[PDB]
Amino acid sequence: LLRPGEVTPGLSQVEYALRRHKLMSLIQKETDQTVVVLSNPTYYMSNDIPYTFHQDNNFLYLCGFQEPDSILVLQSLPGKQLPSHKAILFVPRRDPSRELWDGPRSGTDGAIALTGVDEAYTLEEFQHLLPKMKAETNMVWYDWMRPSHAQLHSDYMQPLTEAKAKSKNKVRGVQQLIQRLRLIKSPAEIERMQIAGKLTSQAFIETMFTSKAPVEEAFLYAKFEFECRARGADILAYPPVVAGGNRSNTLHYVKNNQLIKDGEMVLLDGGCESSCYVSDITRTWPVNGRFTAPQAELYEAVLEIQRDCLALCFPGTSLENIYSMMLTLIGQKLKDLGIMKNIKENNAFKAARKYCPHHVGHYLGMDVHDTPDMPRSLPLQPGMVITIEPGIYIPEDDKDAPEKFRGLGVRIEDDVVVTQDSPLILSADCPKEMNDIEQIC
Amino acid sequence: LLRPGEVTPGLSQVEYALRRHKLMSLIQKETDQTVVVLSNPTYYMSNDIPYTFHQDNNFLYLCGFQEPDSILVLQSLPGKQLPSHKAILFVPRRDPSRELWDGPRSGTDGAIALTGVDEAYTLEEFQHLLPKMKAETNMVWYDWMRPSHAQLHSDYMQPLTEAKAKSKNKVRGVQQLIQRLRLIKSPAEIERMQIAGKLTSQAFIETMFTSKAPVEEAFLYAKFEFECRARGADILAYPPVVAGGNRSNTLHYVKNNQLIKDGEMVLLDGGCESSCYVSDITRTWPVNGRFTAPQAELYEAVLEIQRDCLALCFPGTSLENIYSMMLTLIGQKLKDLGIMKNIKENNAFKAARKYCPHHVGHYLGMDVHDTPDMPRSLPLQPGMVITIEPGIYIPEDDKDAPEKFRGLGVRIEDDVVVTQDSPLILSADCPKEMNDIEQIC
Ligand SMILES: N[C@H](Cc1ccccc1)[C@H](O)C(=O)O
Ligand SMILES: N[C@H](Cc1ccccc1)[C@H](O)C(=O)O
Ligand SMILES: [Mn+2]
Ligand SMILES: [Mn+2]
Ligand SMILES: [Mn+2]
Ligand SMILES: [Mn+2]
Repeated sequence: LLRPGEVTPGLSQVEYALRRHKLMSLIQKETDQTVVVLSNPTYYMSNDIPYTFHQDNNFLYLCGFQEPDSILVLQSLPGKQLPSHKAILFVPRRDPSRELWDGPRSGTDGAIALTGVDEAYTLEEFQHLLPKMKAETNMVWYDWMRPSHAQLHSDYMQPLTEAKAKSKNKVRGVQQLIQRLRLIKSPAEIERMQIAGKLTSQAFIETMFTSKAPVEEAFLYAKFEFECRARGADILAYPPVVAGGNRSNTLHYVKNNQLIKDGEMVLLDGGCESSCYVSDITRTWPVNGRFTAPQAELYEAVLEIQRDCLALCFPGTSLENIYSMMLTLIGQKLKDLGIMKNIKENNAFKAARKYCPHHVGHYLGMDVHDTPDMPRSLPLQPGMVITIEPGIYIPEDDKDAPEKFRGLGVRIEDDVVVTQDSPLILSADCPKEMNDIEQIC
Repeated sequence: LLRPGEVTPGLSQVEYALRRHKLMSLIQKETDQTVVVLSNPTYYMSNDIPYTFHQDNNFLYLCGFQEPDSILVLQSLPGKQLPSHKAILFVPRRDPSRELWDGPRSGTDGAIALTGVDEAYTLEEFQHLLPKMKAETNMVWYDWMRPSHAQLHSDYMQPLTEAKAKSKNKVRGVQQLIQRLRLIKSPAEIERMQIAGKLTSQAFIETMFTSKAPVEEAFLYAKFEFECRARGADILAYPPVVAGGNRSNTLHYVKNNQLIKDGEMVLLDGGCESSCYVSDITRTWPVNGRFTAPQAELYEAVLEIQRDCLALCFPGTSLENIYSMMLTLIGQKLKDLGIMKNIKENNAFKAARKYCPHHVGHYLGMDVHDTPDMPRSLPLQPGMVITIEPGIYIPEDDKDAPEKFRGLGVRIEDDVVVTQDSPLILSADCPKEMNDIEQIC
């Protein structure tokens, strides 16, 4: 739960206020200014059946408020330069006839008390801001292209956006500025990510421990998800990959419903969300507990590639540089393994991209593919968090590879915090040396 | 998992052909005729992360094909009356560069071999049907208002639909005719629903068996879902309700993230999908294994109401009649329990609706709220499947109820097949008598 002063676990009112300050500092670099960020709605599986609520992550990042159908406004102060501003929440009025179904919601006074924003009003009072926002002298920052909340957009912001679009001061997108902030984690955010990584690591360990041969993919999925949730994870962070044998070579395999035979490996990519931050981990292991000789050759190859790429996660290198290194190292291993017979086959990285068709990694945070418009060519800085997830995939019908490798796929994925010196591996507790894996099984 | 001749487990090629025959017979009762049903797409959590595929249920009902981005067409035959027709599947051409990611897909010959439709072609050949379908002499049956697949609709059927909308022969909806068929289950469908009900009943039993106090809602959720999936359930059928203590009175409680204390009950509404059909079961029990005296009084009242309503599930009665009975019986129990002090309080069922604000039940089948446009005033017929789910809910702040009942909510929900005589309770294996519950906990 929450320590005094916390809005969400580990994250204080002042930390949220400092995020808002930094956003208004970014806007100042770009008369009156207004930022509008919508919350998520409640989504429905069918007309009378709701899904569990998940907040919009940009809304959540800036104020920590975990209820639907709300609007955050940051407004410049008359006679003061940015980054001075006030933060205002607009929330639904209390409605007992709806709380019977959906549960209690915050008052305006409750929203202020929890979050520490300056002011709060009901949604119906948002209209009083719109005349001033409509003026050609008012710069409005709002993500109108793909609104987070279709009805809030339609009712409260689409007329404003269309009115300003025919003016000299059009609405400007803001989510790309929020991404710049989410790119650099605070110590408190790193601690949240560490907790998620340790919890997920334990879920992997228990799933390896109960591995047997043969075993259903659906059972390993069920066990993994049970262990995450029983350990306090709120949700899984993405649909897991639980891909056995040759299905490990299907890169977006999520159906997880086939039997894994004795002598096959499972590729299990699984992560969870805890206190608003995620993990994203992949391990490959033999379900009977013992690597075969070709499985061990291939696995150790990927582990050595991953080791070398993890050592590059220091300030100044970029994900793009690390991807270049990965493809170079994959080419070396394909030669060593006898998969690549002629060195020229990795011209333009052709062989390496054939055997690892995906990138080396991505930014990680409140989302799995965190801040996706931030370039992978950016130099890494302390506080950025990335994955490193090389793999090598040899389809069973790949007659250009040695027969002993056909039908084997391996990926090893860890989550990494860049620091001033050595990277912090959030997923360090999750075994990946072959001897450690065989000991657990 | 398929016997020879089966398209999906338990459902033969000829059973699917007979559903198509019956649909064309319904259309005959309403020159050439064409029925178009789109499949579902692959949905994405974010740009590069797919969810597990689930077929559109109307498409699935009519042909059993479990792959995305496809179109089913039923076409009248020249010079022959309905219900004679041909069934055609249009499927994506195979594409190795996409199969690397999503896995193998069926050929046209594969789709025909699996399903038993008459013909199959790739999507690029769908265009050859459109000139004849656009003709004013061609009646087209197609659900355009909320398309199952936005992109297939935009690319393949929206131009046709708009052209006919500007003609004397507009496109006619068809999903309401499919609902009329899905309303009456075949013996093979009833067997699938029985399997889903037994599996779910076992997951409840396991969750009761390890119940303890205190216990986290999230843990009971994790345990229930594990037990369903471990037994082969494909997915949960809806977000479960795992609501302890006074939260049992929040009717759409799905957050499932609070502690249930010693002396409190849990209301657990959970169901799964197995071989394309769902269950929908609610049980309420004390997490410490022993009903208190007021919990027992309230629980036995709801059980008695439910027993009486289940006994009304015979041909000729309607869901609306059973709802009327439920409200009448609730009024009797509120009086007996001392919640309702004056008999006139159930004038217009006012008190009963206060204490049970939801309906007695709904149709059940491939969907949880199955065939939702079929009237609840229809007389029940053999083969219809419904739920019966009365409850009584006493908020902790309800000062008009005796103090001993405040903060208690009870619902008991079973799934029922109407037969020529007495109903078949699909969920009969799931204990609900108080003695049976206490023995299992
Ligand atoms: N687990 C993630 C996302 C994912 C992709 C496809 C299926 C399931 C999850 C993977 O590491 C990635 O960064 O692409
Ligand atoms: N379990 C279902 C659907 C459901 C509703 C609300 C939350 C979760 C599930 C419930 O019996 C009903 O028929 O309404
Ligand atoms: Mn991953
Ligand atoms: Mn990843
Ligand atoms: Mn239910
Ligand atoms: Mn129900």
